[PDB]
Amino acid sequence: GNAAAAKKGSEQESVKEFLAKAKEDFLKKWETPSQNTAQLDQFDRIKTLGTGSFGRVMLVKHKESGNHYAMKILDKQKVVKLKQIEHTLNEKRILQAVNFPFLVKLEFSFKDNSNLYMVMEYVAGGEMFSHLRRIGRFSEPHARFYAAQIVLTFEYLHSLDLIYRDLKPENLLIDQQGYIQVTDFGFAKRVKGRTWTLCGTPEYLAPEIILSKGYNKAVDWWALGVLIYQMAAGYPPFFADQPIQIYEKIVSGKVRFPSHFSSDLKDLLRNLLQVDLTKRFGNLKNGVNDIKNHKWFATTDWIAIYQRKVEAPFIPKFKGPGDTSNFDDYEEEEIRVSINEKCGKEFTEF
Repeated sequence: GNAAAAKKGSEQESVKEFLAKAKEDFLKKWETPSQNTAQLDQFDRIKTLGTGSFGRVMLVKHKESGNHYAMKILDKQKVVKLKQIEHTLNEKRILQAVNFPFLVKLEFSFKDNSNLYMVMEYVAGGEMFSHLRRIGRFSEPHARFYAAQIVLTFEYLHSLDLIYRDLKPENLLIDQQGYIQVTDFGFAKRVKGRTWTLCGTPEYLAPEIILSKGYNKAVDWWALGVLIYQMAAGYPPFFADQPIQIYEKIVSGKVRFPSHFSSDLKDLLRNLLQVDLTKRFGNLKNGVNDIKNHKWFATTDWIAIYQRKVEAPFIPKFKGPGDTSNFDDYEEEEIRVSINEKCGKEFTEF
């Protein structure tokens, strides 16, 4: 009212301060992305941490610093064959301009005649789609713990005019501290106003997207609704063996809530899974505050969550031992870059 109100105002003003600077740091790196901020001979190739149809992820150690990083290698030719050029260039650009705790960290970036390299911060943990399948279902307090980090992440990402059209368990990963870290921005897009492209997994598409009349940031909030639901239920709200059918369920908008769902959870979800974006929480007059201040989040210490000072509902197993059972079988071939540039034109911006 006096000191009490002034307390909030100051806190609010500092947040306004945090996003303001963050927005500036981002804009800089965004219209003038860093390039070839490292070289291949600066790293010590330890071992293969896995592969893909694009290239392979390799564990490496910086010769000067001693730090380890996850270096994913991408064969430009394969990337082009698979038609992931735009996707890849986009993700690398967002990743080098972005910066937030629950967002994956790109440490270095470069490319040569043969590949595109992304030296990622070494993270140790599993996927969140695997743990959900394992645990089966999360308790409301646990689901809240995650949803809370997601909320902050979109608050950040939204303040940047970025729309993450790809929320889903597969894109989320739990780290060694038990906190979330979003990994995948190929679909993300910087846009003020609305955009029309249809992308993202079916069970997560907001009504407006499938309705093809354009859509804005509000779809991530609807997606937060789908995630939360899936965590607390064990399965997604809208499902069908064929996409078209899932669309019908989404656009219709008739959800079925598990009976173990607390009233608050049922209430929050009703306002997040709002078919009418104009009445959807997060896309209203109080923005993210309608979400943060909801009853279901009443016990959430946003600042603490942000600072990872809340105890994770559990920490991933991989530290302490394993007995060979933790890992096994991977391709151990050498890296051979050409003497002739490949797909030089397509990846000029990288």
